[PDB]
Amino acid sequence: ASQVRQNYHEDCEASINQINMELYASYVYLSMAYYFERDDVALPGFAKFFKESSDEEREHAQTFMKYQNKRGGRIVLQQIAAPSMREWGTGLEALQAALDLEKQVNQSLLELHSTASGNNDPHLTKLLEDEYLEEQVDSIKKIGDMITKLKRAGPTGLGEYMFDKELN
Amino acid sequence: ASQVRQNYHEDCEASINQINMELYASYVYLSMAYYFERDDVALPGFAKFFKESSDEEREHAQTFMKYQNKRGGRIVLQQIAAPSMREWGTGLEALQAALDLEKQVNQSLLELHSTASGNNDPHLTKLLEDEYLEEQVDSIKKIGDMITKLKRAGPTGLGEYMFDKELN
Amino acid sequence: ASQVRQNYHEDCEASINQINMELYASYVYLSMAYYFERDDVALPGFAKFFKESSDEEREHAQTFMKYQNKRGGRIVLQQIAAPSMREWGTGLEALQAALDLEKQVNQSLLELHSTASGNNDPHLTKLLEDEYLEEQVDSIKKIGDMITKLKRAGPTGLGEYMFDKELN
Amino acid sequence: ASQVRQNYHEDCEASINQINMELYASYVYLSMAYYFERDDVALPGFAKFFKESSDEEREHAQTFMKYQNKRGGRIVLQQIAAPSMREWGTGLEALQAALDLEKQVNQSLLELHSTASGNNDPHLTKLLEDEYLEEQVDSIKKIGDMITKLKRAGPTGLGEYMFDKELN
Ligand SMILES: [Fe+3]
Ligand SMILES: [Fe+3]
Ligand SMILES: [Fe+3]
Ligand SMILES: [Fe+3]
Ligand SMILES: [Hg+2]
Ligand SMILES: [Hg+2]
Ligand SMILES: [Hg+2]
Ligand SMILES: [Hg+2]
Repeated sequence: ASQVRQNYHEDCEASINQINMELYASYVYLSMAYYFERDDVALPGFAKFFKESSDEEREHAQTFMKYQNKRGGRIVLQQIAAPSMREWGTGLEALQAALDLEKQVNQSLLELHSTASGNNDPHLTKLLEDEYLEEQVDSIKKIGDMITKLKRAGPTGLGEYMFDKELN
Repeated sequence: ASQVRQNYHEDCEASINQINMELYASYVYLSMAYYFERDDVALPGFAKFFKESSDEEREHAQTFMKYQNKRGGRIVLQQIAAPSMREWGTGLEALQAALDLEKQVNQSLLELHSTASGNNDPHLTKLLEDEYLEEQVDSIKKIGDMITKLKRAGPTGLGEYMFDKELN
Repeated sequence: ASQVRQNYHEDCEASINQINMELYASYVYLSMAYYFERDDVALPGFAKFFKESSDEEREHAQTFMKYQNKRGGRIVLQQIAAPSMREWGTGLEALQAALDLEKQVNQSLLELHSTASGNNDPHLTKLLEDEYLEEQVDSIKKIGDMITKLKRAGPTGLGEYMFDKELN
Repeated sequence: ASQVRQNYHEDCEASINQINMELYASYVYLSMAYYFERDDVALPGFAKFFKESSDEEREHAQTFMKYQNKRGGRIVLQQIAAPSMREWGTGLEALQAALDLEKQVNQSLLELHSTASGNNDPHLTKLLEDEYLEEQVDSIKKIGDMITKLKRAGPTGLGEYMFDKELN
């Protein structure tokens, strides 16, 4: 094993290899970002919001890869599936898909925390609490807020046009 | 009595112990402020306005406590009643309740001015005029304007969204 | 349930609504602060120390309210009970009551942490460790030191006068 | 009468000619200020405190002289009586005499306010409330505080020496 490896169970190492999910989350949001720059969609505020979301998921994946190396695990990269859905529809329908996605990632993150806790890895539980679970709750609450605000503004038409601008 | 007490009636001293009313009004606005940060409400402009209102009612109570000590009275702190509701409805409904609350505090402040006048305490009538009654009238006028503007913008829907931005 | 709620058990949500206990603590220390500005007490250093304590305790409560909303729980505000006393005695007696109130809050916060651990909510255990338990131990240690310093300086008379200046 | 006098009653004009009382209080504090600079007293903080008090009482008299002229009345100066004592005792005893004199002046001001109210002179009641009664209550609270602090420090000996310093 690695000269650095210590108290790092093979179950966590393989669970970390979550990297693929973060990269998938990054790619969903990249799809969303450029869907909204379409000449027949033209929602630059949503575009910028999802471009940033895509960058952050990719960084989240890179922190996990860096963590793999710190502990002596070995990174195994797999293919990144494309989103099954290309036409995200309205801004509200994209936000509802992002909420669900943000929410599947956080379940995965909470499952990896339970694995880490069961195998008495406090370095891993600390990482997850400080670098991931905190960000995930903020992101989910934010998107919820955005959904509520867009339904108030009027999920389609003028309210969608005005909500996009406060988002730019 | 206190070595500093002079021309200070025990009825005014009891009426000042108004301190409880200000703290309650501060507690109503704190309730409103965080209600507007719910993920299913998300009115960040209403939230801020009522966060500022809550701080500045609490400062009102502290100026009364300091006054109590200045004149040689003794501060008796009572329980702060829970705010009359959990949920405050629309932003319009919350402005209406704040208007009702502001006029109730004004009426209490005017009654304390009458007691102070009746017992020939010009230092108290000065306090109430310069530090409370002026700002109460200004506050009541502000909230009334805001109610008129929000009814104009359309008390619900896009108008509430756009009026909230104004207020942020 | 809220669109954002996940892994948020109803017992933790009820226990968070700790908010009331924070607000009560804020109200005890506000009572202390203005007691020490009485013309027959005049301890401006103690007064400043407890004004600041009262601000901090109200901020802790607001962070619990902001937290209740992040997780999708609902804030249920409560009456704030009067401080058990009008008058707090010597500066030492006020410090001793504060130490005891700080330990009572710490026990409550430890109990909330237990229930959060038992229901496998690491986002909430992180909140409690990073935002409350650390500060709580530092505050208790601080008041311990002060009690020791004030007994050394001579809890009454000139020593209390000199200790108070060091606190201003 | 003057080209300016309007709603100015003769008994208020004679009550303002308070000028003499302010000048006497100024002279008392001038006596205290230099008493505390005697080589066998040597209390520079008390000395500075009373120097400033004497300056401020003189300004109060001057504002009344200006006020007399503003209203069309005529200033009649009278003999300024000597302070009743050459020597003021301990620091505590000087503060007690000053408290007594602050309350005698305050009472005189309150009687002039009643006179002004009975003759429906709101210009003069505003003068009194804003330029004298407010500063008078603050002065009395301050001196009250100082007396309690000095008794706490230990009205004589080391405590008197330390308290004078915090006053410097
Ligand atoms: Fe992520
Ligand atoms: Fe107020
Ligand atoms: Fe706290
Ligand atoms: Fe004066
Ligand atoms: Hg593991
Ligand atoms: Hg009264
Ligand atoms: Hg729980
Ligand atoms: Hg008069």
